[PDB]
Amino acid sequence: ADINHGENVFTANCSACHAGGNNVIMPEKTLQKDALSTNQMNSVGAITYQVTNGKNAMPAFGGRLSDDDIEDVASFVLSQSEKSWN
Ligand code: HEM
Repeated sequence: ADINHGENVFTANCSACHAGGNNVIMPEKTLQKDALSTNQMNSVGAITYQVTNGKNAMPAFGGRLSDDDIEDVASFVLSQSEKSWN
């Protein structure tokens, strides 16, 4: 995956709700390892699915982003999670 491009996809599409790895609408559902794991979201496959299809109050991005875009942003999320979004 292209993590640098994933970072840019994140700025363009995700930072509004998830800047710093937090979650503006559902604060407990962060992009940190503990919350991801609790929610069966600590994987590229789980993140790609949720980004593509949406979940609850998170909108879907399948029509907006290419498959490569989504793979890249999911990989970026996991990379940041590993560094606690520091
Ligand atoms: C940008 C494309 C984007 C990404 C990437 C993304 C990721 C993401 C993950 C990995 C989760 C799971 C977190 C967990 O701890 O379980 C998650 C969850 C929610 N998000 Fe998100 N998200 C992106 C975009 C956006 C945007 C622009 C918003 C705000 C409008 C948003 C909001 C939410 C909400 C709400 C959740 C929780 C859903 C639920 O389980 O009820 N996301 N996101």
